[PDB]
Amino acid sequence: MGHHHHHHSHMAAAMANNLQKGSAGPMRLYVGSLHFNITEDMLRGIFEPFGRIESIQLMMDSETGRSKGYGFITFSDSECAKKALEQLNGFELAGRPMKVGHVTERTD
Repeated sequence: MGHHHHHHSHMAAAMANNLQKGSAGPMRLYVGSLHFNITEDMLRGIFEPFGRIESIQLMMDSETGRSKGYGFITFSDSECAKKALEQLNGFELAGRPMKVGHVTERTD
């Protein structure tokens, strides 16, 4: 009935509470550069120098058993994940730029 759902407000609406009741802990990154040959271990080996990865979820064509090109990597430390994003976004690994975004920007 009630319970307002609205995130079309670009920022500010999320961080509104002066004490911040939740969030700020773990963080999940969106990495897109996996041209059918970049594995979980390769990504992790590049990202762990920053901190540590809890789980790596890659998007792959279960239809034929191949990598679609993008995956979500979950870090325990937000700041570390943000740092990995901030340095690796644009990095050429396999002769191709590394697209790393913080998942949500314009959801609603």
